[PDB]
Amino acid sequence: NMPMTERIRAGKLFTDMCEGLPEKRLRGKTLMYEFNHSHPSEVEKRESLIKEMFATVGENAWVEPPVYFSYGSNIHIGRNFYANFNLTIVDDYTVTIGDNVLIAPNVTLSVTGHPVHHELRKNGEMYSFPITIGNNVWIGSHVVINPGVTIGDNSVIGAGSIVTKDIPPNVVAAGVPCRVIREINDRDKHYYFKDYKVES
Amino acid sequence: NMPMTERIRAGKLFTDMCEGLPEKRLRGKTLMYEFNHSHPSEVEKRESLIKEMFATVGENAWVEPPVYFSYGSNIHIGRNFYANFNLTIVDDYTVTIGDNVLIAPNVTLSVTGHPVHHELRKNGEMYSFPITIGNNVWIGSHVVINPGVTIGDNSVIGAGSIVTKDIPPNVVAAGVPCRVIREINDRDKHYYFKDYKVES
Amino acid sequence: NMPMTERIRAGKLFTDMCEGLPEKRLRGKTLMYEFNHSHPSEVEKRESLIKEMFATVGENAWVEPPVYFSYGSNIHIGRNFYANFNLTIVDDYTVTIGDNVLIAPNVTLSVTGHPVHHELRKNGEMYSFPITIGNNVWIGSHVVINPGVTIGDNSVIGAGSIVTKDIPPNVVAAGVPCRVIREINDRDKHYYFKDYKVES
Ligand SMILES: CC(=O)SCCNC(=O)CCNC(=O)[C@H](O)C(C)(C)COP(=O)(O)OP(=O)(O)OC[C@H]1O[C@@H](n2cnc3c(N)ncnc32)[C@H](O)[C@@H]1OP(=O)(O)O
Ligand SMILES: CC(=O)SCCNC(=O)CCNC(=O)[C@H](O)C(C)(C)COP(=O)(O)OP(=O)(O)OC[C@H]1O[C@@H](n2cnc3c(N)ncnc32)[C@H](O)[C@@H]1OP(=O)(O)O
Ligand SMILES: CC(=O)SCCNC(=O)CCNC(=O)[C@H](O)C(C)(C)COP(=O)(O)OP(=O)(O)OC[C@H]1O[C@@H](n2cnc3c(N)ncnc32)[C@H](O)[C@@H]1OP(=O)(O)O
Repeated sequence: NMPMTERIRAGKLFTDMCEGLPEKRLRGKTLMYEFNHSHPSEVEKRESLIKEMFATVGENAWVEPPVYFSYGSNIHIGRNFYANFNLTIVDDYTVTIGDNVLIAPNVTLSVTGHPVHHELRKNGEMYSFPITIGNNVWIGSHVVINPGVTIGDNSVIGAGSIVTKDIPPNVVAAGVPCRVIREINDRDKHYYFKDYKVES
Repeated sequence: NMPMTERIRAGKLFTDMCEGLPEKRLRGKTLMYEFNHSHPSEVEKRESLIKEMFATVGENAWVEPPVYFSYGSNIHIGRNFYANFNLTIVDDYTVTIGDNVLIAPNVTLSVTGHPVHHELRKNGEMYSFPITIGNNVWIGSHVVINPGVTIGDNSVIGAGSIVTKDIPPNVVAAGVPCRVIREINDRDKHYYFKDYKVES
Repeated sequence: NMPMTERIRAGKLFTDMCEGLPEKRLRGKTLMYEFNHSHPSEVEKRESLIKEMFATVGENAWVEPPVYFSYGSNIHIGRNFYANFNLTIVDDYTVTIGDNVLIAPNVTLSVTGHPVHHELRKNGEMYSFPITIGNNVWIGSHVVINPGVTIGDNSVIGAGSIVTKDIPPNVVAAGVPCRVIREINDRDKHYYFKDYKVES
């Protein structure tokens, strides 16, 4: 006897078929549908749905439809946020993105997991831990960010990464599981790609 | 002497632009279209389309649109099935899923593949080997399951896994390619995440 | 610096909010919307759009909706092209696909990337390097192909690989990051999958 809602915040196992959760979900997923199916020319429309879908959205935010979430109202986005096609966020709990964050296509964030033992999840039980994307972070394509992960500022996450651990700031991380490939140093102020110098 | 119908069943190479296959594909993608572009409030309709779309569906099935498949009628689902956003199932041949199966967002299932040799696929020839998912299986995000793969009951597939070989029951598997990581023991019956236990 | 469209062609850092780039994108995303939302029965309309969406498309092209791209007009496709669901192509610059190329579902092609050093991207500045996919290439599901990569003729990219470097022709590459597994020999002329021969 503890409201599901309060079990989420406590990191306890819960289910979401009650206490107004389903109604919340239908509100968000309703806005999601008119965004996702809006005509590319309906820019103002899209512009308001964004402010509308997420609990928090800074200025100069852009999201290439389609976009997917469970609620929408648990996603708090910062300034100048760009997200490319198919950004999926399972926001059963807090998801926070800093400023000037760039998100490539087909990225997946999820504060939710299921107990490994199929007996702790007989009724699709879940747990939720907040994700936190720092400022000036860049996430490559097909990246997956798992429950309770924090990505430090100005860091980069390579395409295909499966982030399962916290990622410090100022690094470059990649792999399955995602691991720190390396620190970003002055050479990166000159070389922006493979063998290409900033001064051509 | 053997139709393409019999070739698929036999595991032999084939092509699907005859024997009514194309027309079969159209019927399924038509219901698929209606399902994928349905309003979140069209609850009844969504439920009826599901029992329509797939060959078999057990009680309490839920698929979060959009869903992608080739025929849909080659897929058999057990009971209490929950698939999140963008489940993709290339079912040129039979796909069987058990009960209490949980599928995270952006998961691709595929019974189909193509000869490695470009000489064998001059006309895009393929082979199809059924996929079999046990009961109480949980599949992480961005996981891909290749042709003829069998996942043993109660097993867990970590996010981003690329499954090319059969997974035994009662295991936690992950990686690229997927490798059995450990056995699911009774220590999992208390712990569900890092160091979070369960009390009375 | 110098004009934005030039920086592109020169592999220099650029932003795309001028020189008519946004409008160019709107026509693209417009034809894209018309394609993605078409009905499975509207085959003739789907074919006109294919020819209209991309710069060049050889005969026999088939693209299963939905398909995603930035401009569309920066894509050149050969002949007997086949792409399954959710092909995403960030064609900020040229993307060339040869003949008899088969693409599995959920593949992402991006000629664009961002300077890893945040100071070099304050205004989400990016670079773009063409992508060249040879003839008779087969790309598996959930593959990601990064900027300026060349996939040789007759090669195969396993499901889930993250292709960061060029792939030689006649090989089988897979992995994160993608690495050459072996060369396509003549045994591949008999065995097409796990242990199945052609005549026996
Ligand atoms: C926001 C938008 O919608 S547009 C942006 C869309 N862009 C993309 O999706 C492309 C994303 N780019 C990447 O992921 C690139 O791989 C980068 C930027 C992470 C490469 O990291 P960099 O430090 O610049 O590359 P670098 O050459 O030093 O790579 C070093 C090693 O890491 C490996 N590596 C690089 N990227 C990855 C990756 N994603 N996964 C695994 N390994 C990787 C390399 O293969 C290399 O191998 P080696 O050590 O054996 O030599
Ligand atoms: C179903 C829905 O629609 S909503 C929920 C969707 N959720 C997902 O897709 C999230 C999937 N979660 C995972 O993959 C988790 O990482 C789990 C389930 C595998 C947890 O791993 P566990 O087996 O419990 O063990 P643990 O967390 O200790 O991991 C141990 C090691 O495996 C690694 N690991 C964890 N997950 C993965 C993964 N997906 N791929 C590869 N390695 C992984 C860890 O990094 C760690 O590294 P180490 O050996 O250096 O210590
Ligand atoms: C166009 C369409 O719509 S068709 C539908 C799309 N189809 C798919 O997505 C299926 C993709 N198939 C694959 O990825 C398969 O793994 C193939 C075709 C690459 C098989 O590889 P093959 O060339 O036949 O060689 P083989 O199976 O022996 O692989 C050898 C090793 O490579 C590894 N390997 C194979 N495929 C992959 C992969 N995708 N990623 C990583 N490793 C892989 C194997 O695990 C194996 O491990 P080991 O050497 O330690 O034992």
